[PDB]
Amino acid sequence: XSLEQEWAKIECEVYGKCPPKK
Repeated sequence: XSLEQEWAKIECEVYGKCPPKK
């Protein structure tokens, strides 16, 4: 892994940062 994966999951837990997904 979990390189990106536990932090991907932080951005997508919307504060409006991941390429848009929830």
